[PDB]
Amino acid sequence: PDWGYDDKNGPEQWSKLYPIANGNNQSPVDIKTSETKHDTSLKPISVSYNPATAKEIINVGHSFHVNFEDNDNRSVLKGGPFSDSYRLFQFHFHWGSTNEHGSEHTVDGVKYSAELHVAHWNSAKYSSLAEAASKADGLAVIGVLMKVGEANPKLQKVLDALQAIKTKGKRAPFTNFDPSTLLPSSLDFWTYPGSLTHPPLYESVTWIICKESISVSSEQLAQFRSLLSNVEGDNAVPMQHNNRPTQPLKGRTVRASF
Ligand SMILES: NS(=O)(=O)c1ccc(CCC(=O)O)cc1
Ligand SMILES: [Zn+2]
Repeated sequence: PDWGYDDKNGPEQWSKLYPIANGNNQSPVDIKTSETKHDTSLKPISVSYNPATAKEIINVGHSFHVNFEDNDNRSVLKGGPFSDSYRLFQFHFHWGSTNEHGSEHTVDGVKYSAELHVAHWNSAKYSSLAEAASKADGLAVIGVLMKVGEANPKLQKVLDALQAIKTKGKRAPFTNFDPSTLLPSSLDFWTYPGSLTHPPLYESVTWIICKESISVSSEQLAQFRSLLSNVEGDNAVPMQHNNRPTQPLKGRTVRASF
């Protein structure tokens, strides 16, 4: 790939190959609570996922993805700022080199250890992820900040699956899992129009950032960093980090559901 998180192909250099990197709707961003607008037209977030839609876990070199079958509405996101139903298709994480950083979004300048992203595409208006991916209202991603602390038992199935996809390109069946079990108890959120946090960086994401964080232990984070970005047989290259720095709001307004 022509992009990554290293010095030469990293976030700071993405604009060379992907000009949109310097766009007006880029993510992640720093959420300044003193500037958020408490909107009353925002309904509660509603998620209903079918564990049978879980399909496969894949090492994609810079991270790993857990994909879901998206041929129907068995797993969907509704409510919040949406009028359309969004179909679940994947969830993944972002982490940093050390516990000091790792999340992509930040709140009042505070950086967390990792971040969970649960992605969905607008099946009410579009026919596929491919079509929806580049549409302004095509994607909806829930972001959950992960604060280093007690080990999180709900991450167990995901963590135990990593040993089967250690190197780039490896993939394995990952079934019977409901990602709503990874979300915090409260679904109060912030929302703003943004983009994918890595190439192609399409500004097609309506973000849903949870106010409440979830926990993750230092050892669990070590497991993410123990994944390898190289292909089997080559010198091991640990996946140390994959979080993009926060970008300028460019006048966008972050709304709060609380
Ligand atoms: N980081 S993020 O903005 O939550 C995000 C969500 C979905 C994809 C689609 C990724 C793919 O299919 O390779 C990429 C990035
Ligand atoms: Zn992400």
